[PDB]
Amino acid sequence: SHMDTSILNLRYESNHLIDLSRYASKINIGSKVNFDPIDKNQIQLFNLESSKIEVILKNAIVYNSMYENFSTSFWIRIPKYFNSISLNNEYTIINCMENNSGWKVSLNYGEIIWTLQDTQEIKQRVVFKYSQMINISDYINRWIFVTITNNRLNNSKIYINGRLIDQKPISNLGNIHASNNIMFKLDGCRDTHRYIWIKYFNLFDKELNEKEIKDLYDNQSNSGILKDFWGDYLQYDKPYYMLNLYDPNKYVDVNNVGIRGYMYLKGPRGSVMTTNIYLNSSLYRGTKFIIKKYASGNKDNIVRNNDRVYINVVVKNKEYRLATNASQAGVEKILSALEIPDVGNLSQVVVMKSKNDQGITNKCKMNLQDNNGNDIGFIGFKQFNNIAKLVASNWYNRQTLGCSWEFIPVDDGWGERPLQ
Repeated sequence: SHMDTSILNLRYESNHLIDLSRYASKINIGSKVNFDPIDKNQIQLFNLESSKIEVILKNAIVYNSMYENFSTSFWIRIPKYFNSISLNNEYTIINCMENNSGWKVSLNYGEIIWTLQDTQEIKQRVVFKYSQMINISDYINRWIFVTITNNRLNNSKIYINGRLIDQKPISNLGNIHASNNIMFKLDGCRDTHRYIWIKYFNLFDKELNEKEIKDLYDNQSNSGILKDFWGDYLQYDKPYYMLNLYDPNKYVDVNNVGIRGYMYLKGPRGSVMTTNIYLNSSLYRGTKFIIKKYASGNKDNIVRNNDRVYINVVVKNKEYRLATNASQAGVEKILSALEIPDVGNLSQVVVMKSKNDQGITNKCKMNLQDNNGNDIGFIGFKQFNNIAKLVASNWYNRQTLGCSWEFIPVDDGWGERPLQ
């Protein structure tokens, strides 16, 4: 029933970053652009002149109008601001301004900004602002879906993860004559170590509606592959610190290895800080988990939705197996960290599931099964005489955030120094 409204669809395909739209606009990649080795649609731009991508627009789609509606969408991952040199330093990242008219995306401390300017210097801005004084952020250093829409008779709107954040009137702007090119480059950034990650840039020749935006968000989320906390693909054989979303100020520890010990949650996490710049919960706490292949026949190390795996727990630089004896009384089966040669017939197979909904991105569930494939239940926790022990429980399966987890690898955009 439809029309392709995407007039620029920038994707990595067949070994190159290209425009997939009918216009096939030309792409000039600079010499210091980094691509993620696992997902080549993920592009890293540094604070360097050669870290840039320029799109040469076909003339038919250069914006020069008093009336035409248009939108843009992309994903971005912005490292934590670390130093006061980033306060009050708006810097352009996606530039389609020519002679002070056009559009641009810029960033500032805790901000993503869209600016429109007409040929008579009338401007409007729409702004997403996120805090760095917050225990756990949905936004700092995590993949964010941005969508900006513009209706020349009323409002410009910015959406984040499919949700409307800010809307401002633009009907007083006259002719907007944008650039013949789009420059993806950090422009005016005083922090020499600043960078961004970006992916899936699109332009559209209409004002996208809410349904269209949510569909783009769901589609581009790649729900077939599980994600880590930052929004990158979850991997096998990669150590992760654990976050339980129900109890986000607690971390995972072990009270003795073996079948008479147990895994548990304890807190508080403690804080990471730079005065006036950030104050957040420490993320590099507790015993690391490593996801191990069991049933998957894919020969990459990406964790897919519904993969059956084992979970190893790292204690003193040695791996143990997360397991339980499902015969123990009561619905909740307490998890222990076992010597791998000693697991025997104990329950240890975990079904990994992505959980995509309207809350924080990148949630994962872990359904423990016995050796006949019967569900023992989702991994969460249960308070036993004031100790929050990790359990597998079919109580979750009949119905929450107690059984929702995120996997946090060390990342330079977070900047925390592990204690050990």
